[PDB]
Amino acid sequence: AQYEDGKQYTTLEKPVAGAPQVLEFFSFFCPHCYQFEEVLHISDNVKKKLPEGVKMTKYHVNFMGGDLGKDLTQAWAVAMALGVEDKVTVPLFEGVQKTQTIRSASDIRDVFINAGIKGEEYDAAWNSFVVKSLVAQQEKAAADVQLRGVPAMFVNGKYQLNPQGMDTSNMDVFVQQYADTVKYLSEK
Repeated sequence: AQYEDGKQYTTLEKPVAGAPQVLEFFSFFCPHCYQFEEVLHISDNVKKKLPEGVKMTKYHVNFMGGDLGKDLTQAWAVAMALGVEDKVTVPLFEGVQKTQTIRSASDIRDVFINAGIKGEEYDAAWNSFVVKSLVAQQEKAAADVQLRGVPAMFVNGKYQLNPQGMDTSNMDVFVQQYADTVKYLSEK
């Protein structure tokens, strides 16, 4: 076939019921994730080709960057609750991997403040139980799927994108292939 298990994707032998339709995992410490967001815009090109009525979900993970990594998962929870993902993703990535100016929860906070979220609103979000549950969800979803690496995308709790098995000579061709694979898996 043109799409083969073990080539553009792999199948979870332990499928996950009730999982989000399109589920992405990343870390602000993850260098391919940086690429995936800033250079490739994977998520947006996937969305562009997905059917609609398709919910797209993106989660942060704890297993990179120790204490800061966990701080970042709580911050991403804050971002999700406030709906401010698109004003913080880039400065978080650049603060972690480019400029090296994020070293504490307080520096993460600065990114939000500078993006215009109010101190009060941020701290209230940070400490809220809605955010707690939202951290729980991120962790549960990673636990549910054997997650040991990022970036990672899962479709319907059944299929895992396998980017190693796609051509990388051309970034645009890589993205199209990636996104078309998601669409294919989606319709399976």
